[PDB]
Amino acid sequence: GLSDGEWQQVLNVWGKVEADIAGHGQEVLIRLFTGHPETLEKFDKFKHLKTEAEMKASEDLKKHGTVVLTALGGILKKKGHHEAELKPLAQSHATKHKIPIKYLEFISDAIIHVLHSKHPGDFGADAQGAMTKALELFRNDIAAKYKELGFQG
Ligand code: HEM
Repeated sequence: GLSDGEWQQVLNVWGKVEADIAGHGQEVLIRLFTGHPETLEKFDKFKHLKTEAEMKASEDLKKHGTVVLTALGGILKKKGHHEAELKPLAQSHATKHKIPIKYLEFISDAIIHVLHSKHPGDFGADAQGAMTKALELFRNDIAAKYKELGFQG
């Protein structure tokens, strides 16, 4: 996947993320649910949100949003030595949450969108680089385990 240099850039940028996980976790999820309204239907818990406003005005989402960048954070610090921590993840989104690989494709772009909005001007090309190749690795390894289980949908 990536080289040390790129792993550097990845955990450096994770730097920005750790300084405010609930605010970053919140804007990503709000990035997803408004950009792609159908992802919202997957959370019985949030299907009740109708506006952007009502979304920001929600502590539960802020909460959920911290569970996620905390679980990702975990896997990203492994530097691709995540089967351990990803295996458990692959089966729940596959079998119980039932989330399509494209929905994992969307949120990935939303990470990168989100970081440019919040850090416009110090999220450069090399960084953008290595963060994308790490979200791809993550995304491809899930694919791999989603294949294993026939989650064709
Ligand atoms: C991008 C990386 C993601 C990470 C790190 C992640 C992390 C997690 C974790 C740790 C849980 C709780 C434990 C479990 O149930 O496995 C969870 C729950 C869940 N995730 Fe994800 N998730 C990610 C992407 C997604 C996406 C893209 C969607 C939907 C488009 C999604 C939908 C859900 C749902 C529906 C649940 C359970 C709902 C609830 O809390 O009642 N996840 N996620």
